[PDB]
Amino acid sequence: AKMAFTLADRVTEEMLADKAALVVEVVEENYHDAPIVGIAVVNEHGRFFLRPETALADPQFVAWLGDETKKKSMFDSKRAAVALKWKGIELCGVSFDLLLAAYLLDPAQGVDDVAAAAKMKQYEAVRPDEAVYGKGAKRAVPDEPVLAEHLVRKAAAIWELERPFLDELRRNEQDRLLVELEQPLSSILAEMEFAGVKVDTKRLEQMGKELAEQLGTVEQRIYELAGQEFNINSPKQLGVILFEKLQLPVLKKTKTGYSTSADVLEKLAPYHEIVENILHYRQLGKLQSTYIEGLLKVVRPATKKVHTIFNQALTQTGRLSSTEPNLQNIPIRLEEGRKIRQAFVPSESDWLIFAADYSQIELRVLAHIAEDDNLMEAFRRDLDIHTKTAMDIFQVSEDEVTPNMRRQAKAVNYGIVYGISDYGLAQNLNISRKEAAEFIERYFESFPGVKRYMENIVQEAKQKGYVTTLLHRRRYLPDITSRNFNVRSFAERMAMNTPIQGSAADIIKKAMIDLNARLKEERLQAHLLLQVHDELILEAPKEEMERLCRLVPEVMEQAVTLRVPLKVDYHYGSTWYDAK
DNA sequence: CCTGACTCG
DNA sequence: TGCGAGTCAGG
Ligand SMILES: Cc1cn([C@H]2CC[C@@H](COP(=O)(O)OP(=O)(O)OP(=O)(O)O)O2)c(=O)[nH]c1=O
Ligand SMILES: OC[C@H]1O[C@@](CO)(O[C@H]2O[C@H](CO)[C@@H](O)[C@H](O)[C@H]2O)[C@@H](O)[C@@H]1O
Ligand SMILES: [Mn+2]
Repeated sequence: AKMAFTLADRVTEEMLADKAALVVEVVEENYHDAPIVGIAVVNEHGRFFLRPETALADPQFVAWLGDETKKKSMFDSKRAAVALKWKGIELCGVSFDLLLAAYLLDPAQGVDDVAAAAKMKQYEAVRPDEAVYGKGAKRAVPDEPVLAEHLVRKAAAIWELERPFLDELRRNEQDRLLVELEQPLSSILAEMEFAGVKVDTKRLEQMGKELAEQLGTVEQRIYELAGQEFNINSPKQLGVILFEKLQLPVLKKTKTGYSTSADVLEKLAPYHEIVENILHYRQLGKLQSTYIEGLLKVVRPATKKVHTIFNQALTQTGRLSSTEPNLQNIPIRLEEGRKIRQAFVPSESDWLIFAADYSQIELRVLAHIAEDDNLMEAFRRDLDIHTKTAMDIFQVSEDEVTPNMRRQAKAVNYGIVYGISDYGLAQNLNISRKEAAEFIERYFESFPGVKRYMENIVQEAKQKGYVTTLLHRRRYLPDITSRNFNVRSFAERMAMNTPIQGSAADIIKKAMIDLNARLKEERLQAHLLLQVHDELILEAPKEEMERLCRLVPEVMEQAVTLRVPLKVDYHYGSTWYDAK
């Protein structure tokens, strides 16, 4: 009662059925240009293991991999597709992805390997990757016999688990979410990641040289003001300087000691001008370590491109995340940091960068879901709640509202709708707690629909134990009925936010699928490069800008039909920076 | 390896 | 005492 399989030395016709569980093993966490250590195939005819050098050089196997009519069931097909792209091979026909299936059933399980998915169905005939490859410096590919069995067992699990997972997804009304959204999206993300984004290293490097000089100046200035030399990047050392040497008041403490957070330092500005210099130093230091040095470290020298990896099965709300490098958190709020974007350029001769951003996205989604008359009316009148809130908070006229003021108001708007307390708001706007409370109270008096929705969604979560999004994404909240006030409150706030942020994620994901389809149909050369939660970034020859200015906004705005209209802002230019 | 600092949505 | 993320230097 074990698991017999074949360790083939050549490709046979039987292992090329029109349906099978396929394992194309890429052990390196970052699969870009990473080695494929082994292949496994399980179908109606049997179980097979193939060495990469064998299978990938076989004309029939390569043809099979690229045959869309030959359906494959896998785990993390994007990892396989990309790794194969780097090997010059195209993968088609992926009909089921166990990773995405597990992710949709319950994001909280943190499924990261076949074994973890299998556990959801009490399937034991497979071991966890870590148990096979090892941890850290001990991580290595085992002897062929061991490797082969593992890959085959993972293929066997995928083969036996497909039906059970599709079954539970259907019951949860998430089967289409998988097959028509996440899986198609996965292929689109694979293309985006492989294409990469070109970097102007000469300019980036020059920026780093100049930035290093500015840092040295701010650094010395800080020591001068402190009357002592110390490690500014050490909250511990900085705390001694600020709260022990300079005697500044302690406004907050964490479990390790005095807090030197940006919020605390800003509140200390009236006492000593050293805190402002420190804030500036930390800003510049981050740009240098992360957006200059860190970014240069991941640039592929030969092409000057960076290839991020969009984790599609990680966030608890359905959003994507971006790693090594994270291209979803590149500076833009402050002018100094924003310049880093001048280093992100088109990959071709006379191409340009085109960026589209959903206007007040989650407020529009909230209007729809909460069905708040006043909020829905506002969007039907095409108003800007962020600007309006800015006008009130700063007590200024619309024309006076600066981009930075709107941004601060935007943070306030979402903080309030998502349950910020009067304490939190008073601290953020450094204003009276009573006034903050009044502002919040008044805020919901104007948007009574939103208030009741938030109260109802919390009660619903307590009764059902989970919340859902527009396209049926789900998130369980077991802590929602906890005895502990803190534990419970956090769960209640998740119930308030997840459905909104999650539905916003559903929308942009559908937009990406529709756009990719529209682009291909019109044979446009324009292609997606990045997704930044509620914005899409593309590159395309200058001649296509005219079409994009209409095609991109239209597709994104028509992705889904809500009670309120969806609006998209867009721009383009020679660099990401200019796409403003 | 952990915090706490910075970055973005 | 709003939510969701990732990377870095210092300990
Ligand atoms: C910045 C920010 C954003 N979010 C969530 C919810 C909004 C989405 C999209 O961000 P965006 O700045 O475009 O917001 P949008 O409302 O789309 O603003 P624009 O009209 O696009 O400028 O991310 C948040 O929770 N807290 C924040 O401070
Ligand atoms: O291939 C991405 C996919 O793999 C998982 C593990 O199943 O994450 C791995 O790869 C990521 C990208 O390099 C790393 O950030 C992560 O540390 C590594 O375990 C999934 O989480 C992800 O969806
Ligand atoms: Mn937006």
